[PDB]
Amino acid sequence: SYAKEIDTLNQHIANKKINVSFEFFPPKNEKMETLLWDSIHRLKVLKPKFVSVTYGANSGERDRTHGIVKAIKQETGLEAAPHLTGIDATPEELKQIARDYWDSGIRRIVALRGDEPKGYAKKPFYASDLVELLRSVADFDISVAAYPEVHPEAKSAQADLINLKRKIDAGANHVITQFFFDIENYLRFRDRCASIGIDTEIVPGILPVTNFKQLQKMASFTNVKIPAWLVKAYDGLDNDPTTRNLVAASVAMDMVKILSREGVNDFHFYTLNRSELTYAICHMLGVRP
Amino acid sequence: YAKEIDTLNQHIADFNKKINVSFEFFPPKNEKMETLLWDSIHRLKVLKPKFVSVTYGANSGERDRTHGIVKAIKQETGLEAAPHLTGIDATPEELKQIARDYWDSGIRRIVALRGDEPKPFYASDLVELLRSVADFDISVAAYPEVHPEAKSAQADLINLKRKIDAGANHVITQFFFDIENYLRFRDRCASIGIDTEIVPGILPVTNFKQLQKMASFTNVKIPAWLVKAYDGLDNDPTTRNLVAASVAMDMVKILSREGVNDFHFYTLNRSELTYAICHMLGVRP
Ligand SMILES: Cc1cc2nc3c(=O)[nH]c(=O)nc-3n(C[C@H](O)[C@H](O)[C@H](O)COP(=O)(O)OP(=O)(O)OC[C@H]3O[C@@H](n4cnc5c(N)ncnc54)[C@H](O)[C@@H]3O)c2cc1C
Ligand SMILES: Cc1cc2nc3c(=O)[nH]c(=O)nc-3n(C[C@H](O)[C@H](O)[C@H](O)COP(=O)(O)OP(=O)(O)OC[C@H]3O[C@@H](n4cnc5c(N)ncnc54)[C@H](O)[C@@H]3O)c2cc1C
Repeated sequence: SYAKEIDTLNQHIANKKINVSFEFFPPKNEKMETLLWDSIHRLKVLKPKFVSVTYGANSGERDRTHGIVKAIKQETGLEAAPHLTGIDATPEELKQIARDYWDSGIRRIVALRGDEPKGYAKKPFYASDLVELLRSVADFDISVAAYPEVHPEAKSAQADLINLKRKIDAGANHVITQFFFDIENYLRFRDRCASIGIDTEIVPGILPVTNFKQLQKMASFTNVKIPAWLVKAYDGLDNDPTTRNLVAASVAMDMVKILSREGVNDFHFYTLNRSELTYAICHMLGVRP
Repeated sequence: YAKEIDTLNQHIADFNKKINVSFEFFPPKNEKMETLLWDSIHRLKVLKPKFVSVTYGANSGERDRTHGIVKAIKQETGLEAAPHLTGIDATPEELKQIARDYWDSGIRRIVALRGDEPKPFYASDLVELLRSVADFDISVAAYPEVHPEAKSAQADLINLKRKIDAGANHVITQFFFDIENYLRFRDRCASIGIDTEIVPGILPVTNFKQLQKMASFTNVKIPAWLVKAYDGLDNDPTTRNLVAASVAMDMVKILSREGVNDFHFYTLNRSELTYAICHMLGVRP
């Protein structure tokens, strides 16, 4: 029965050093700037492995990422990783960014391709190229993106998995997944990563669902399937944030309990600059002050 | 394991089976508590519960107060409201007066319990008594982890069957956290021939100090994992509500999968967790 195997899984979660990383995005107003620093001081007591700050491809808010990453190291002492994108800049520009990050104190970069505006011919620049360039400059710990449900522009699922191995070969040593809700398809993909020869954990990116209409927006660009029961679980909650936050805690803690049973001990949270759900999920993981 | 919680969630979202829920409130003892109670009632009423119910402080003498909340709920909302009644502090004739007056209000369901004096009068005796006044639907208490004063599990079970044969037709459990034990208890009730649902009393754990208090009187066991899940959260209401959501909705998803379509919520006069738990079951405005 289900009763005996949720009581075992609760007690297993009740000895392993779990590692957690938090992703923040650069804010754009004084409301969101305050929401972000609230979250940073709340979450720091869990001693995360690192925290990261996303990067506006062509948003012009490229300079905001670098300043936050410096301020986090300053005022909290957490290791902070900028994300960095390729399509926006020339190699000289990227080598200068990388050089200054390294002389700054930054040891981990999250290296991504970025997306061209919708409808644009793609530039023959890819993430493996940014990884090679970053390793030209210094010994960066480098984190790259994996797509358990295949990246929407990939030639094939085979080619996208070969690409991930290619990014590891170029020198990336940390892997973070796109968010997902099919836990079984993540596990299967994780094993394919061990088959091809990738030796770091395929670290799951956990996205707490606090606004469903926003999730429908994000998940359309990205090819991740939204299960039917999740759509049902959120119908009628458009003006009920309190219920949304509770439905979300159960969903995310279910995920994270199940990944933990299957031997995932590394979690990357898309906090969207809020702290409520990430703190509680970590808490239920045993990641506590 | 993963396909286990995925098909679990897709049976909770696919079941068109009518799920009967009911909410328990307690009589407020100040102005704050009263505002809280009435916002809960107006927030939970849209979900169309089978009934709502209002507890009774045995020796308190607040029985006029329990009766007052009940009449008020029926007038303001339309809900079927059910009083809790205890026969431990009242003479039998008083109890018959209380029942006739309840019946002329339009009350049709009474939750009938012994209560505890701080008398050889048991709950099956109050059930016989109510039933001689009128054709009440009567709900009674069941104890999956044995009532602390029973000599034995089998005797506490024989007792519960005595209350059914005495005229009751609804069963509501003390709260619990060992679900496998609840399921084995419901099997025994089936065997010994009780023909109503053994309806789970769901208690959302919004405050673990309060739960520690309620659970000492009651011989109800707190799992080691439940203590762990609340360690360090004395001053974190936000994290406690989120932790409580995951605890309740696992319990309710499993119970629902095993065929239990009837839930009774110990709302503790707050509506946040109950409205969310019902929402996930498919109970919606
Ligand atoms: C954890 C995470 C963090 C992210 N952070 C950011 C961020 O800060 N800013 C931002 O703008 N975006 C960010 N993204 C989004 C990301 O930029 C997009 O998903 C983008 O569309 C792909 O980026 P990539 O780094 O995975 O590129 P790549 O790994 O290069 O792959 C992209 C696509 O190109 C294909 N491909 C790879 N190599 C070749 C080749 N040689 N020839 C042909 N096709 C090839 C792949 O199969 C895939 O379809 C993030 C994504 C994740 C998962
Ligand atoms: C859903 C629910 C609602 C409640 N509401 C209230 C409330 O509003 N107010 C309140 O004060 N309390 C309330 N209680 C608490 C309840 O009154 C206590 O658990 C009380 O100790 C027993 O009540 P009961 O109706 O189950 O009694 P009983 O069914 O009579 O059981 C009491 C004990 O006596 C034993 N027993 C039964 N018959 C006999 C017999 N003939 N000879 C010897 N032993 C016997 C039983 O096995 C049991 O151990 C509630 C409990 C529940 C589960």
